[PDB]
Amino acid sequence: AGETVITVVGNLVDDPELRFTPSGAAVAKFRVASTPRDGESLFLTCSVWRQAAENVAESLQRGMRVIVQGRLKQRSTVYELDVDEVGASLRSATAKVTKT
Amino acid sequence: AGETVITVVGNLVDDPELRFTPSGAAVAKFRVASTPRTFDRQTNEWKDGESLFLTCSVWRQAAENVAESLQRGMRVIVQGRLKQRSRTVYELDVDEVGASLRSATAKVTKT
Amino acid sequence: MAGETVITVVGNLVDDPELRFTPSGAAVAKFRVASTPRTDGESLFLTCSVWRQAAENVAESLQRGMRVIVQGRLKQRSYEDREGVKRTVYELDVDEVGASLRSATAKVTKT
Amino acid sequence: ETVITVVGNLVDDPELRFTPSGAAVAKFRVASTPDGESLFLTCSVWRQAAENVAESLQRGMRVIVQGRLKQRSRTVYELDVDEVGASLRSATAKVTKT
Repeated sequence: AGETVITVVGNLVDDPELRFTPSGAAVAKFRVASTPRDGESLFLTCSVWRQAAENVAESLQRGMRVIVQGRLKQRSTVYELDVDEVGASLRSATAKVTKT
Repeated sequence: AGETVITVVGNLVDDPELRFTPSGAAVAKFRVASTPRTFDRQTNEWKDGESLFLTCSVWRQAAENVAESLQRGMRVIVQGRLKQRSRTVYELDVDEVGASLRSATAKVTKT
Repeated sequence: MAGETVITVVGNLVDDPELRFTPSGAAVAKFRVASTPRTDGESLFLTCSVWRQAAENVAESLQRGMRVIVQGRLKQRSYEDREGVKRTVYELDVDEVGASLRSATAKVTKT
Repeated sequence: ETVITVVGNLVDDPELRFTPSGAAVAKFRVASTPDGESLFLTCSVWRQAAENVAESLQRGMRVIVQGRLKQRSRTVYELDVDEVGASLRSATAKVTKT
């Protein structure tokens, strides 16, 4: 790959923003705050694609705890996470899950 | 501390089984099947490889939240410590488990 | 190319790497890694295989007892053998292997 | 809290310094190229490894590093290294203990 795959756990800093590509593919962006314990927080901008993007826009909001795995990138400088998988954390919440 | 931390993504093979220790700490166990896939260029199709199975255990509040939220067949993402134990075999000591939103939505409720 | 379980393991070689070749003549080196948590705890043992140039570099550079860091893909193979014995092996398909500098130095020569 | 693995080449020779207590600490910058844009991370390793690094590694060399991803100050992302290895992808190594 040359890709840097990582996992991050934290809380959304903001509600997800849903956009679309020219082909009509959904893309949702949101910032995650990961806090080591409180030490200084790691903030990462995440983007989620396709169906997951819509499930995220609908299901998630500021303050919710997530676990995300994706590919770490740097843009020209901001560091970003291209998310491959996103889950609503069950650490301190329950979920009623509905298959799309 | 020299622990081997890994992230696994897949479907629950069975309903989580919830038990308690003598001190009263909740513990939920369940098996995750993670299926790799490769694109077959000649047939123009994604073909599935052999599934990776791991027995997971989650502790305390998370354990009860799992017993309440997850069922057989649901997709999850888990991060935790890879262990093998007594013959030896593998097990994941879960530090964090999430219900995947890849192809589902969720109503989330704190605590 | 999808749904793979990528992991990093750190530990010592249990044995000298075993160098073999595929029918096409590609090198492949197998070695088992022993990862021991300090929390000494029970060690995690994982069979690794590395390919091509790295495999040769490994056979040449590493031996039993040396400390490595490896990143690769965790796979499961389950089968019934010619004698009716049902078995399963887990294996780390290595993408990157490094000689650890935690308690060693190294003279590094590019191939 | 956020442990990651990164693979790449040293942008520069490692810089060895010491703290008031005499603890060694080595800093180097890794470039990880997916060619697309490169991910650049400043790495620091402590103690014996810091010294082994200063003696073993130089700019251009390929490494694999595992450690804790941190952010500071605008801001920059740093890797607090728990483990660093000289990659054998396109190199051989003569390895010596301690």
